[PDB]
Amino acid sequence: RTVARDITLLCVGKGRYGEVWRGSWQGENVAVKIFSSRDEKSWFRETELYNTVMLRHENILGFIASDMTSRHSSTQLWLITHYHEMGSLYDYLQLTTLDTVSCLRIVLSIASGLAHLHIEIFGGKPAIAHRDLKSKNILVKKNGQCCIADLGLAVMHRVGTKRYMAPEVLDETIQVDCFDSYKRVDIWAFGLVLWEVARRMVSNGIVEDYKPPFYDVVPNDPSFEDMRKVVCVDQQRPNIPNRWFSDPTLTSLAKLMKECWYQNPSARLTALRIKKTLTKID
Amino acid sequence: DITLLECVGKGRYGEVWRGSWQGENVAVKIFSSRDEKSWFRETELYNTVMLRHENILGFIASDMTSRHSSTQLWLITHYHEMGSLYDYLQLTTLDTVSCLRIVLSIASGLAHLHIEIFGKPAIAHRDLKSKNILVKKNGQCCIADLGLAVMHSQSTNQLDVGNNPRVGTKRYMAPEVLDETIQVDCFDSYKRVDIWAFGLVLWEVARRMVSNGIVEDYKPPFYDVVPNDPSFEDMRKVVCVDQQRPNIPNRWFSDPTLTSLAKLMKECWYQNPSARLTALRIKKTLTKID
Ligand SMILES: COc1cc(-c2cncc(-c3ccc(C4CCN(C)CC4)cc3)c2C)cc(OC)c1OC
Ligand SMILES: COc1cc(-c2cncc(-c3ccc(C4CCN(C)CC4)cc3)c2C)cc(OC)c1OC
Ligand SMILES: COc1cc(-c2cncc(-c3ccc(C4CCN(C)CC4)cc3)c2C)cc(OC)c1OC
Ligand SMILES: COc1cc(-c2cncc(-c3ccc(C4CCN(C)CC4)cc3)c2C)cc(OC)c1OC
Repeated sequence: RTVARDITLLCVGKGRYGEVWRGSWQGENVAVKIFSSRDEKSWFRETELYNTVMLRHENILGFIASDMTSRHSSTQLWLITHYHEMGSLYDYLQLTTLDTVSCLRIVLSIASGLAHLHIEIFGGKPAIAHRDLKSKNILVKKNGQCCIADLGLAVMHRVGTKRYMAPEVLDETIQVDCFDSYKRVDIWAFGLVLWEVARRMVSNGIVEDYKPPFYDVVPNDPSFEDMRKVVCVDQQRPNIPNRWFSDPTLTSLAKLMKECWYQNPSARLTALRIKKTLTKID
Repeated sequence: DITLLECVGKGRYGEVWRGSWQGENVAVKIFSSRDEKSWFRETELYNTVMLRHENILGFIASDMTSRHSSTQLWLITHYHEMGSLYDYLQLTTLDTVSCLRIVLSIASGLAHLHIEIFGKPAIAHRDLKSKNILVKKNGQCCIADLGLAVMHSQSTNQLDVGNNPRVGTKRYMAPEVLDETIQVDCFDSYKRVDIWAFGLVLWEVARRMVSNGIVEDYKPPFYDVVPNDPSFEDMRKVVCVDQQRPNIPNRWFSDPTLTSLAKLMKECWYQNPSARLTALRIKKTLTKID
């Protein structure tokens, strides 16, 4: 048998992590993440996870392959996935406003992907916590649902992006031996993503501009201390604009956000309870 | 791109194919899902650029591919058309020069694995045997199959025993593996297991070296004392209860080379693991033997 492995690289992202390319395999678009040597452990962790459980879910970025190739004086590490031409939710929210149906569809699809990660299924999958959930790690699909990407920090039962760190991460009180601690860190981050999306939902002719969480209280590339002072010491939370309280959908989403942001991690809603709440909105 | 041309091995591990890549033969190992933890471990080990060595099987690529619920696990290496030492020893006898070239090359590969470079961690193999040694056209061999390897760095005080329920080939297991008293958090324990197995491989090779117009037939270690397809408990009986070691044919004692090799084998087979020779000391001893 011939095994056609050639991928043509046709660049949609570049960072410290490495690069992401739009590629072609057998006439089909794929996404190719090429890891920097600095972030090899992210390739190893995602690969170890997919070797343990082949996740398949409409709201999880679809795995195609993990490739290690020997070079001259180095190892090349590629992760190949489904390609989502609309790009990340972070991207999408800058150039689009949302109606009620499109806002709910986005956030319920993210909750669905997250609840799938979190749930242990016997026979199935281990429970999984993401540990770096944010709008840049969510892709928009043509059908209006999203999918969650980047399991390089995931844990089965590098640090997370500081802007999205839960208070117990910033004050180093997280119970590191307790798997449920990691789910609760994801729920905090989910709540910040819900806030990012809800701002872009139009009501009564009003919308907020795209901003990242805590844009008004921390610098770009905020330090660990900058975040700890805001979230732990002062106990600040993202602003809920008055205009949301004229709209029943945004009023319900504001309540949901609040229940993801309790200082006490064990008070936070579960991903399954968030899904249920979202199915009863509208 | 790779063309799979012919199956050269098929068992519970999976299958190995001879394939073609850029005009060249390559070996393509397709793992069974039962052995997915070996695939991942081998991939971790081959990420070490300073692992590369004339007497370690050369890595080309490692892949995990999936669609729907079906996962394929591939390892692509150099291809050695002479096959494994296990295959070769059934087909040929050896002269002194060939016997020493083979066993020194295996010692050279094993010392390369065991010694930390400040780089490459120290590595213990845990499944050394004649089927896991490939014969090269230059008369040297290379060690294959790092799916059970343990890594250690003295420089950072880290030991990585991996997460693989696979155990070594039963016929080659040291007494402390068979009696399950091996100290699992001690890196030197795993090197000493490799030394026991190396001694067995030395014995397999030496039997095929002619002296005074005499050679022994190829036999695997403990062929005479265990059932075919021996169980863990079959091996524990002969190695641990019966304190059996491979017999040294008396014809070896006429030949200086085989007398030296019998001495080296015996120093790999002490019941006390800490009494066993190191891979470096074996390499140095074989460099001096003719
Ligand atoms: C190694 O590397 C890459 C391989 C591929 C790829 C290309 N064609 C065919 C395949 C294939 C899938 C599955 C089987 C089955 C069929 C028979 N069954 C009984 C067991 C095995 C065979 C072949 C693959 C896996 C794509 C790649 O990239 C997209 C690869 O590189 C990452
Ligand atoms: C988050 O993480 C990963 C994501 C992806 C991924 C999959 N589909 C599409 C993309 C994409 C395409 C295009 C744009 C646009 C954005 C606007 N403008 C700047 C031009 C380009 C952005 C994003 C990506 C980045 C793949 C990954 O691995 C292969 C990821 O890592 C796990
Ligand atoms: C990695 O990704 C892609 C792979 C492929 C692909 C190419 N050759 C063969 C296969 C295949 C055939 C048959 C089996 C099974 C069927 C049942 N039983 C008998 C065991 C064996 C598995 C696998 C596939 C899945 C195509 C893709 O897209 C068109 C892939 O996606 C980019
Ligand atoms: C041990 O382990 C691995 C080995 C290999 C590998 C590399 N060159 C040649 C071989 C070979 C070729 C042919 C025969 C013949 C011998 C006589 N008779 C029995 C018919 C068959 C045996 C052996 C192998 C098996 C590749 C691997 O990975 C790709 C290995 O796994 C790490």
